[PDB]
Amino acid sequence: SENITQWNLQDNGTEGIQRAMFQRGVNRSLKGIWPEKICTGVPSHLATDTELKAIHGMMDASEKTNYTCCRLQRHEWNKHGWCNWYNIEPWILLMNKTQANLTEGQPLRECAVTCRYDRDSDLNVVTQARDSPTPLTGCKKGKNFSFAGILVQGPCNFE
Ligand SMILES: *[C@@H]1O[C@H](CO)[C@@H](O[C@@H]2O[C@H](CO)[C@@H](O[C@@H]3O[C@H](CO)[C@@H](O)[C@H](O[C@@H]4O[C@H](CO[C@@H]5O[C@H](CO)[C@@H](O)[C@H](O)[C@@H]5O)[C@@H](O)[C@H](O)[C@@H]4O)[C@@H]3O)[C@H](O)[C@H]2NC(C)=O)[C@H](O)[C@H]1NC(C)=O
Ligand SMILES: *[C@@H]1O[C@H](CO)[C@@H](O[C@@H]2O[C@H](CO)[C@@H](O)[C@H](O)[C@H]2NC(C)=O)[C@H](O)[C@H]1NC(C)=O
Ligand SMILES: *[C@@H]1O[C@H](CO)[C@@H](O)[C@H](O)[C@H]1NC(C)=O
Ligand SMILES: *[C@@H]1O[C@H](CO)[C@@H](O)[C@H](O)[C@H]1NC(C)=O
Repeated sequence: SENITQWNLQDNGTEGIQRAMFQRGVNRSLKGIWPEKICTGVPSHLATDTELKAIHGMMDASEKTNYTCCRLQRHEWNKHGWCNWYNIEPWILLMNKTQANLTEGQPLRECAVTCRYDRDSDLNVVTQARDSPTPLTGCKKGKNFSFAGILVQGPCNFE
């Protein structure tokens, strides 16, 4: 409940992962699961490409891996993983389930984080989202939201 889960949503309008997702027909790819403690210093365990590829469906945000694995996946382990989950297997298991739920198209609660306001469609196209509400960035006031196609009135989509 105390852990933020953020992910990316497709958009041909955004340079980087969002466009790569649009092109590959992926609607949502996990960014990370964030507890409150961040992980300064040398990791307990150094994550290997094989362990990171086990988070099936998660696309790397780095152009330099053609938006596949592992830069982003490795970064999340280094910045939020080791110091909080102590061992790689439980983390991988959790990252893979959240991504699986994302891939099923149904996240518990989708909630805008950052938009790219598309003037041509009078829509706040959502680039990143999370499981809980948060202050927005780049979302025009009173304009409708586009969550990987799905049209939603508010920033969040529940309660
Ligand atoms: C929200 O985010 C928090 C992080 O802040 C997160 O909490 C963490 O939860 C993980 C589990 O998901 C938990 O990790 C365990 O830590 C204990 C020690 O406290 C370990 O024992 C566990 O490892 C397990 O044990 C193996 C080794 O131990 C022995 O070996 C045998 C045989 O292998 C095992 O069967 C036995 O367990 C035995 O004891 C390890 O090698 C394995 O990796 C195995 O999994 C876990 O690593 C952390 O303690 C929590 N930390 C905090 C700070 O809360 C929480 O899940 C998040 N929740 C949500 C919903 O997102
Ligand atoms: C993935 O989705 C399923 C289905 O929405 C989640 O399962 C529910 O979890 C709640 C806990 O808040 C339980 O009360 C329900 O019993 C579960 N429902 C079903 C149908 O299993 C699951 O928690 C999600 N997993 C992750 C990792 O986010
Ligand atoms: C990047 O991935 C896509 C889809 O998997 C592919 O069409 C493209 O050729 C890849 N490779 C490079 C080097 O761009
Ligand atoms: C990862 O989840 C996928 C579904 O995306 C499933 O094929 C596999 O069982 C899961 N792997 C692990 C390590 O649990």
